Amino acid sequence: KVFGRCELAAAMKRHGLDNYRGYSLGNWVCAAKFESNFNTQATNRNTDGSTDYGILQINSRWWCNDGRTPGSRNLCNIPCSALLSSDITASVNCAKKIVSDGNGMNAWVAWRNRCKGTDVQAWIRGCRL
Ligand SMILES: [Pt+2]
Ligand SMILES: [Pt+2]
Ligand SMILES: [Pt+2]
Ligand SMILES: [Pt+2]
Ligand SMILES: [Pt+2]
Ligand SMILES: [Pt+2]
Ligand SMILES: [Pt+2]
Ligand SMILES: [Pt+2]
Repeated sequence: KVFGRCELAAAMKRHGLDNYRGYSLGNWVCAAKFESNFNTQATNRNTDGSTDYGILQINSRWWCNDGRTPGSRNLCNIPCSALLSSDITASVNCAKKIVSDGNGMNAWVAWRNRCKGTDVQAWIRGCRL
């Protein structure tokens, strides 16, 4: 699924991301835009052999099992393929764990580099929420 902007904001709100760990909904929408271009099916291999999955590019090193990332963890207890669904439940659940682990949204390199310290409120502009 390739979400529209306000469509993803609505879905993220529904699943509990708005102000989750103090991160406003625009921060999560901005993170998704630069991670996946709002595409639930997005996958990208990392240089260390791990792969990032889904709308928020959750990495197989730590968070899910893809059967091809040696000596990695599966801290969200899910197959990485779960993160590619048109339903964002699995990705949101796992992201709540990630963001709560002490590094906040700095886990998402695209967030730290493209959204942090920017006017993120702009990402929810116009949206019915
Ligand atoms: Pt789809
Ligand atoms: Pt849709
Ligand atoms: Pt939910
Ligand atoms: Pt929740
Ligand atoms: Pt949903
Ligand atoms: Pt959970
Ligand atoms: Pt950690
Ligand atoms: Pt609301």
